[PDB]
Amino acid sequence: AQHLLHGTLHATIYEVDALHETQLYATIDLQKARVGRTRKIKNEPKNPKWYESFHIYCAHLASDIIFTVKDDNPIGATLIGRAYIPVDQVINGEEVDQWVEILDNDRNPIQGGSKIHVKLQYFHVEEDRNWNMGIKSAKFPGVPYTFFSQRQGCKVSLYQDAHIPDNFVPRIPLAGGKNYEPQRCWEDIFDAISNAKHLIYITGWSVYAEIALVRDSRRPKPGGDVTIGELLKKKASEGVRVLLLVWDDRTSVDVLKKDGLMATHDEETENFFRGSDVHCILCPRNTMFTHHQKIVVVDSEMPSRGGSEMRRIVSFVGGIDLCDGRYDTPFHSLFRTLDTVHHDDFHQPNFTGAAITKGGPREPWHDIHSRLEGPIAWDVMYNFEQRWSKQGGKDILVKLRDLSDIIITPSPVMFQEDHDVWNVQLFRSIDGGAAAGFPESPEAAAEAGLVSGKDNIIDRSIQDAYIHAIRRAKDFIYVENQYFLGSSFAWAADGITPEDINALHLIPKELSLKIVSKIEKGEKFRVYVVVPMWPEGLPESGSVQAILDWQRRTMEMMYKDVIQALRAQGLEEDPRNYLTFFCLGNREVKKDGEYEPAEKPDPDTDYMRAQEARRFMIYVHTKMMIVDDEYIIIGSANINQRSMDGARDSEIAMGGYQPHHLSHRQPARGQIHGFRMSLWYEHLGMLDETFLDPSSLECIEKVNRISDKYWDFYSSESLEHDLPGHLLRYPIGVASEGDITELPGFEFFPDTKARILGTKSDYLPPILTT
Ligand SMILES: [Ca+2]
Repeated sequence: AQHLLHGTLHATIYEVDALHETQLYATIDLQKARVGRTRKIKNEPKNPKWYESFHIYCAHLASDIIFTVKDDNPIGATLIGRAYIPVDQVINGEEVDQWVEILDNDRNPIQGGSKIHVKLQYFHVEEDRNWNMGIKSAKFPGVPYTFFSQRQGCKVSLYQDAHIPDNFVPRIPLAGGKNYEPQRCWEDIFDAISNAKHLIYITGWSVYAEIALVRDSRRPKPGGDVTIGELLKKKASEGVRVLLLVWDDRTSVDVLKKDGLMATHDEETENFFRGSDVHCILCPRNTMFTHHQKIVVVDSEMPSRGGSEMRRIVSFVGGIDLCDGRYDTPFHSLFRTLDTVHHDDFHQPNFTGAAITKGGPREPWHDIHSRLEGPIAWDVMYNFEQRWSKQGGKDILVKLRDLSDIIITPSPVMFQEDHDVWNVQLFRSIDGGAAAGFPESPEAAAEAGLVSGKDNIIDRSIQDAYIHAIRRAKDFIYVENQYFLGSSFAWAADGITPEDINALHLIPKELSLKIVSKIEKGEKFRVYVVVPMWPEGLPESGSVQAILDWQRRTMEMMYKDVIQALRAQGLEEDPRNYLTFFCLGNREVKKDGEYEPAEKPDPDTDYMRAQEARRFMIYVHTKMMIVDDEYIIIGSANINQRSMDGARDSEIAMGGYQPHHLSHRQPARGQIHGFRMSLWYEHLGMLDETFLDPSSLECIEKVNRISDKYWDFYSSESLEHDLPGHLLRYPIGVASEGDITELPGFEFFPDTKARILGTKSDYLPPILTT
């Protein structure tokens, strides 16, 4: 630790000249923090040649860049030695190309004097032309070094929950002269599946065949009450190619399942479809990990007022699986839908023995999804094809070249001059064990940002897209995510050895370094983060407690960064006017005519307490980030190592902007702005002029104040009225030095015996919980 490397480190590890079943590889560390490794080379025991290149994202304190040569021989693994390049050598940004001595544990040359050949070049974040500039022109080329390139001529529909009722949204005027109009996710998916004529491809972490997609009696749709299972079986019986890849939840980790973290129905679904014309494949990770992508791909009629007989591809990505517990609206009711839309869809995994017959609260489900049109839709389909080819069933993917006269070649849905147009790019966390067709040669892999893992090539373009989206930010960042933990290389060694945690992804540290850079420049900037009150499961459980502890350490790292920057500027200010954390909750007075359960919970349980207090969190399952009202990422990937790693859970996400609605010379007032405002209206219960510019001090102060008011209403012993909104200040305090503290009287979440600050586990290894 001397030298902050915040930027990108281009590296090539060529070879070891001469070492005087062997599987030789080299790792790259920034001080103690691992940042890359080569593939393993066989049949070259004396002169291993990797010729492997890296584009390493740096946000690290370091004195030495350390290359370790190792042999992963199954009969025994061995350390060959270490080579050191001082950070002084790269800090000025000039290219370094060196043959450096490999040394033993006493820093003496290893036998024979072997040297490793490496090339390095450090690019500080401000060397990037979008650093602190946003997207900054309609000619922005996309995120570099990714497998999928940015697509033009696209259209994205943004979905706020599974469903939205009639006339929900206030008037949110947009640059083109109309008001923002919310789209409805499961109505649209129902239509997409019902109208497909050639293919329906679905992936899910969980699929439940017995749910209906359409349930709003005020917005009925013909056939909308059919279950998704009966709908898919009908379409397949008519000849549509219906292919599902559902995570093999038979491989779950028992301890996580028992704690409530894996409430899935994939196996049940496979039994539902076998014998039908639906091809439902149970897909193991290849477990400790899961297949977490949530995908729907269909053929759809080509936009054409008169009609073209032709078809195009349309794809959905985001957080919402087609399973139990996901249907909801921004009302997020705890008790008042138990005899309507949740009577047969009661989801509450946070109490032992929760059941509709014992009453609510159910767990409301806040989530975000998207529909993708234009060439990007084929990229999602290509992901499905890669996975099916590797882990699917028979050779029954639709062959798009045999259908050139039926399904168009990948094509835009709008002209690039149309201000509604989107530029969209697809990102993933997946590896060669799960997806066929990645390039084998190191040069081609590096051009796509693919990195070597222990045994497979790795796509980590989701983490890369997040890093890039944060670095170009200039006004504000708004995050909703199921998890918020990581950058453990920069955690305090406070009762832990940080290097043992291995939650190395950069998102939390990039956020705090971005905040620090703006403070240093005296430029206004705000970061808003909405997380669930606790991650789904029994909150007293080892798993949930471990996650809250990781979350606490992550928050503490960031606030210490912020406070240190404020103090260096001579500022004494509340760091929560720079970085602010929220969760969501609801609370409903018992009005006449509500569902009356036949039974009750046991007398001194979380369940009984929550039922009597009439309150519960609204679960934040979203995985979305909005930057500057101009760029948005929506997908399946949580802000944790499980999602960001690349070789842990498989994930997918899109990142997009409208090139004519950027935040450059005018405020961004396109679809992303409309959506962000619609989300804020849902959570705050109101819109206010100050919310138009979330970088302002007046905005964050007002949002924070409202969220404190709602926490007071939520957590009070007394209840007179429904909660007027849902956004709660996350129930922690920030000490003057950045330590996260309990609130007075709230060691535990309301109605629970669960510590808000969490508990480090002595049994669960961090690989399971990070
Ligand atoms: Ca919602």
